[PDB]
Amino acid sequence: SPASGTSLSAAIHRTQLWFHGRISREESQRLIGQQGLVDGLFLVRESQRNPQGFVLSLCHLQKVKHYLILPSEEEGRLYFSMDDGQTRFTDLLQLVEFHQLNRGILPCLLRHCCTRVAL
Amino acid sequence: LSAAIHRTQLWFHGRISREESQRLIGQQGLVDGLFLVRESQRNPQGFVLSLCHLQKVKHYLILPSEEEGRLYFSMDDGQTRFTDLLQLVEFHQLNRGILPCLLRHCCTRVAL
Repeated sequence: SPASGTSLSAAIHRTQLWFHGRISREESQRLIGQQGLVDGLFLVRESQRNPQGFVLSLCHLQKVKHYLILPSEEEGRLYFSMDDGQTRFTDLLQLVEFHQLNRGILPCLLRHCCTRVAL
Repeated sequence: LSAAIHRTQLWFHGRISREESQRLIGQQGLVDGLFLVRESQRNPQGFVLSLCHLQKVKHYLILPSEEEGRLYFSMDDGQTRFTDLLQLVEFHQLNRGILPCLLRHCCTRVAL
């Protein structure tokens, strides 16, 4: 189905089911709406550029809201943060686990998926 | 040396009742694909997958069998087999199989 030359590395190294790659904002709102538009439904997607990073798309008050997750580089390592480095995470998994019980800058908690295929 | 160190398999609730599973799922919104796994209230070897679909909670029995003396778990009389409950749940996050919809979010366990 994917175009010739597409990277299949996800077969080797598992990405979470809530991680959806380079889908558009509109597509993310369609997907979340399909799951019922209840508080805490979410997915994470990639922004290739402008800014380079990820987007957490989250349902709150029956609206899908979009939060930037941005990389910083310190000492040859990357860290990820939504609040300009006040709270930092080694990867998207750690960020999601934190926000399953802490709101931080988000308006509500993220829901759990609970397994190795989806946190 | 303590269950507080690393709490795993939050989708598994141990010995809670059928009624409690419905209360928990209801409190969380009756969303399609919302689920948990628990022990059967009635047979000592069984487990139950409690899953919400179309605003109704349905309960699917998971039973142990042996093949060549090796153990597996199944909801469909051994047509689809799993090494453990985790493998069964992860499979049905990708394939509906005998279920009316995919497993998506879980209710997490209240006990440690």
